[PDB]
Amino acid sequence: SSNRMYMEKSQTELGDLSDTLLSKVDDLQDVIEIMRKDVAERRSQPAKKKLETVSKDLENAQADVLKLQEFIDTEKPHWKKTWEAELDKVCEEQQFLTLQEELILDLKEDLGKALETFDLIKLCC
Amino acid sequence: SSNRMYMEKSQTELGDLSDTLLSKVDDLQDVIEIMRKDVAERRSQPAKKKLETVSKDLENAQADVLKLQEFIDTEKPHWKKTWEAELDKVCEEQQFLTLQEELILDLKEDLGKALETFDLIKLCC
Repeated sequence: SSNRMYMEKSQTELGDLSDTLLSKVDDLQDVIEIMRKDVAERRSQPAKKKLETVSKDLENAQADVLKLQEFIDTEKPHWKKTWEAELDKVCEEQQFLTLQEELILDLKEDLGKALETFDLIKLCC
Repeated sequence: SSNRMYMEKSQTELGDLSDTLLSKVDDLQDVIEIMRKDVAERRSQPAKKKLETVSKDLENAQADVLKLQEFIDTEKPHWKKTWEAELDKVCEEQQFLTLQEELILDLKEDLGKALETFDLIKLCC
């Protein structure tokens, strides 16, 4: 597996993990708002079985949150090193082009002066 | 041949071409300065065979200069597109990380409020 392929697969994995958790949190928020609205305005209580399942869904989301943070924490340092490698290489290649462009201008100048000098020499002869 | 490999081989070729020409121009400058010094200070003329060989070395360097410029002109647009592709990709991946880091903060916040609200609900019951 290349550095580039590892980057793209691991970032895709990150996106899938946070996406799955986002949808679980969205679902939890909906269920809990139904509960809050009923208690607040009607003093009507949720079913006991629902309190139980929400309790466990909250516990599961807490666990997933920790795993998501661990994924970011473990992968991030390697991602930065991968980017640094690619960016440093591009920078050096752009600087090379720039240096080569200045060099050819210097060569044309130097060759032009050599020609003129050689022409003077031939005239003198 | 990959984009990256083409970049590295074609830049190496550029460096070899300008290097070869630099050394030819250096040699020409040395030969011509010997001539100039002799004519200027001694009014002593170069050998006819040397005038001939320098004439042709100058013509050859002129031709090489044109070929070097053509190499730069033909390769440069593709090099820039290659760099743009790599830089754009890195930029998007860095932005992705940043967005994912903000997302997990939002998730922790939202999950934390859901927990507190659920605890209020349970208290009410």
